[PDB]
Amino acid sequence: YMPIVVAVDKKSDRAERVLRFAAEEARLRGVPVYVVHSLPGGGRTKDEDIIEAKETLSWAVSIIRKEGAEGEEHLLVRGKEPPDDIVDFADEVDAIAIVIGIRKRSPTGKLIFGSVARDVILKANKPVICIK
Amino acid sequence: IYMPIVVAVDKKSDRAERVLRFAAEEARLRGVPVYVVHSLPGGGRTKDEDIIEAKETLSWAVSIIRKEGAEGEEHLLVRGKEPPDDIVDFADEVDAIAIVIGIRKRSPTGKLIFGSVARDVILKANKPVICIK
Ligand SMILES: [Cl-]
Ligand SMILES: [Cl-]
Ligand SMILES: [Cl-]
Ligand SMILES: [Cl-]
Ligand SMILES: [Cl-]
Ligand SMILES: [Cl-]
Repeated sequence: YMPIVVAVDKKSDRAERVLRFAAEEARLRGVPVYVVHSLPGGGRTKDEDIIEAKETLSWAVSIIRKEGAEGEEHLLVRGKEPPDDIVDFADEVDAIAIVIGIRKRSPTGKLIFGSVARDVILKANKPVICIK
Repeated sequence: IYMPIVVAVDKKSDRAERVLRFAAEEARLRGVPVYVVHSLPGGGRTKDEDIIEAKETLSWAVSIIRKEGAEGEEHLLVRGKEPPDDIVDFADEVDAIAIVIGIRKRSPTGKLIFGSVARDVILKANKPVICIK
């Protein structure tokens, strides 16, 4: 099956909304959700970083299942930056779509993407679903 | 009674077709109609042929939606707004499930770009935005 890939940074109200939408897509299409979080994996990647990531993924998959979809955790430590990691993973598993959270920001004489969201949306070779 | 799928289309194009096909599939799965939108400002700068082309694009787009087995409606927006604000406000007004929009992906010089309308729709929207290449 071609999964829904959902990228989560941390546990947050936004992440929950992202996961709920991803679960709905998966339920409708009859495919599992692969929940991903990316770390580089060098000397800079600390114990607590990995702890938090594992907790986030465990929580995320529980949300997917509660919303009536099948979910799997995929921690990625592949020596890549997160956007490239997410995009490459999505291609590797032949994802139907990537689901990501975006910060809802009002304009301040300028209106900008976070570097991670920007690069996921633009570099992906799959549909990208952006949730606030 | 229903929360529609909103699809923003610029012109008749291969990209627009892919956008519409994805939107139709979302609509078929959810059992909701597709509202196809195109935005113009509507002052003296907006010429008659601009409006004609936009109406033709919407008519074409709805035919694609129906061919893909979904219910579609045309919604031309001439409301004195910039396209991104217009699309985002429309989606809120109709309580859309999601906005589906096309992304330009590459510039003539191979730069990774959204396209100015899609970029601002993605950032400004309150609704989920589905980005199709
Ligand atoms: Cl998030
Ligand atoms: Cl279901
Ligand atoms: Cl388009
Ligand atoms: Cl129809
Ligand atoms: Cl851009
Ligand atoms: Cl553009």
